[PDB]
Amino acid sequence: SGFRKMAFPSGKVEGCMVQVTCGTTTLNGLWLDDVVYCPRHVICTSEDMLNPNYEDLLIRKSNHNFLVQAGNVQLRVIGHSMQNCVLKLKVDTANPKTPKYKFVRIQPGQTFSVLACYNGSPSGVYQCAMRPNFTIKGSFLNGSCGSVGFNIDYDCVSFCYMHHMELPTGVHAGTDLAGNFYGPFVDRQTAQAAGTDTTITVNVLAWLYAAVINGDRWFLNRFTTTLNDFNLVAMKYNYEPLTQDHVDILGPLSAQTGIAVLDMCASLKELLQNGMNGRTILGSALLEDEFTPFDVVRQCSGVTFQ
Amino acid sequence: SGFRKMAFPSGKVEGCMVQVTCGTTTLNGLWLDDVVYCPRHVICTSEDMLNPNYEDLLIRKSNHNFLVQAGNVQLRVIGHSMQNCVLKLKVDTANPKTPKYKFVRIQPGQTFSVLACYNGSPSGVYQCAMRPNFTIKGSFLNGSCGSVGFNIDYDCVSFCYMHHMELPTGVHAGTDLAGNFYGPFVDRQTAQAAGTDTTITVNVLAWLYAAVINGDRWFLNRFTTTLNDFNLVAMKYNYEPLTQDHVDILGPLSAQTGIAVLDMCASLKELLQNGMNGRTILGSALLEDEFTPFDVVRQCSGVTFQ
Ligand SMILES: *[C@H](O)[C@H](C[C@@H]1CCNC1=O)NC(=O)[C@H](CC(C)(C)C)NC(=O)[C@@H](NC(=O)OCc1ccccc1)C(C)(C)C
Ligand SMILES: *[C@H](O)[C@H](C[C@@H]1CCNC1=O)NC(=O)[C@H](CC(C)(C)C)NC(=O)[C@@H](NC(=O)OCc1ccccc1)C(C)(C)C
Repeated sequence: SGFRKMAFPSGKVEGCMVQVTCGTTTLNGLWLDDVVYCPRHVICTSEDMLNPNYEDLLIRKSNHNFLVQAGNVQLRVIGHSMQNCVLKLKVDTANPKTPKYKFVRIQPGQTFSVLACYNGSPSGVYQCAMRPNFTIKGSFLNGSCGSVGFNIDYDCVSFCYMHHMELPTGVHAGTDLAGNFYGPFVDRQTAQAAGTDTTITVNVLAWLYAAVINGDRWFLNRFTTTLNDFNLVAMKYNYEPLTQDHVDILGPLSAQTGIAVLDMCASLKELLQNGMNGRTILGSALLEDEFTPFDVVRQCSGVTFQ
Repeated sequence: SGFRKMAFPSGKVEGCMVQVTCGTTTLNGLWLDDVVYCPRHVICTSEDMLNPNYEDLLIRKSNHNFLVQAGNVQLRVIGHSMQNCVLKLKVDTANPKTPKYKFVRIQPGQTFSVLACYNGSPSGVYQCAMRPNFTIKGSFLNGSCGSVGFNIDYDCVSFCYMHHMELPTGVHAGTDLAGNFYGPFVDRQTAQAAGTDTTITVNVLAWLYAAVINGDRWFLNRFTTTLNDFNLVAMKYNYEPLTQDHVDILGPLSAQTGIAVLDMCASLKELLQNGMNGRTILGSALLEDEFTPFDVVRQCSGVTFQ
């Protein structure tokens, strides 16, 4: 029993963190096989950040302008190319600690773990979600760029995120590992807004099932609702529409608890409409939307990784 | 910017997780050098758990009753001894992945990271605190025993916890790595209560400074308070007494923000007395006591590990 914001073990990713240095920019990079991936604003200076043409900026660079520490040892860059907003530095040594891995581009609502890094050195690990507005609510300081987001899938490190920048509300924007920004953002230091974010309804519901699975039941009710009626009450409270395809993923949880999905919606309904009136769910005084239905099954069932 | 419940990178500890099997009990163990440490209720059966005399139970065992997987490879046990509630199995192979490490016995209020494990295989990592009642609020299923709690200190894995058991309210009880229970608990399956828990005042305050450091200020006030007066308002709200020695640790944060500690107490005061009235701090609708003053400096300053 218990239910915590839980993050994938970070061992496999740590063994891939390297320092990448160009000019007076030092950020983190991901070394997998003989390629090191970092954000391409490692070739920028400060006056370069307001409006750069990275195509230009990078033809002016040579392999020797890329200092790569892996630990105390220096990696020899032998080639570079730019794929969207990531730099792919071909180095002479392949990484012995390279895990089975993939690059995946995740959908908003899905969670991943973040290994926060400075000068190639992990600082911490935490769990995040990809907000409906393609921001992520992270903990990132200067130098944290090139820290990655990832899931694990038994043995396979599935990379979905690289950190690029912080927006003025303190949320964060980055790219998948093939370099493409999640969301309308660019790696320019020009003003950009997050876009009003919404709550991940299907995840709130799964966390309600995490609650039931753990002994918190005070928020349940005899009432049922139609998905059609429920979405009419979720827009009102800035939740995201729940699809039948959500009902299906929420199914195994539904079946494990004996609480049909559409009643867990009728429960959620009343919760938005009344609040919690002192009470907490799973030690949270808030409806919590950063747990996917797979997260809840993971944590409440005991899936491991190797 | 940002502020998340952040856990130490788990790489170094993962490389120490092994499966330990005796009879039909399988739990996790910590392999460091040529010793594997696990809970001593791996020699128990089910009818053994109600009232065992582990001294007896363990003289009846032989080294060959201890099956230890490290990965796919089997460890040869050559000696065992019982220190309090931990078993120290001397194996023939020393662990190549053994990090610089220590065993430390932490005080209530201090935090540590938990690497949750099943059959030697990490499941997740999360951050915890040692509650004032020597329980910890964890996420632990069957087989999770022998999962450890730890801090890192640049390069040194400082081990402070091994998981042993769950109490009927879904909180967790374990031991330091020299085998001694945190709290009045025993590794018997006899009824035991957690003892009413209190809030870690000094940590709530540090998290308030995390809030200030991150742009949340709505809860501040012109008012000041005396520590003596403040403790008179914290007992009322079941917080723990704040000592001058807390004021000193909260000092660097105090100085970094320009908010004298005793005003952050006057802020806390009003918060307990009024609640938050819709608002949140750092995305939490609750005062959050599982961040130490060192955690906040760690996360808000960018200390790393190697
Ligand atoms: C890379 O290590 C660093 C990580 C930052 C530092 C603190 N937290 C982070 O997320 N990223 C950067 O320094 C970014 C560099 C570029 C990607 C090249 C822009 N810069 C920022 O993240 C930057 N954000 C930003 O400029 O865009 C929003 C904006 C808002 C108002 C006006 C202009 C722009 C700041 C960190 C905010 C400077
Ligand atoms: C070891 O892997 C396992 C981890 C448990 C399983 C689910 N969550 C956990 O924390 N630990 C145990 O199975 C414990 C075995 C002993 C340490 C030998 C007792 N058992 C428990 O944790 C046990 N707790 C308990 O018996 O004490 C409280 C109690 C309350 C009422 C009446 C009697 C005792 C249970 C998990 C609750 C069975």
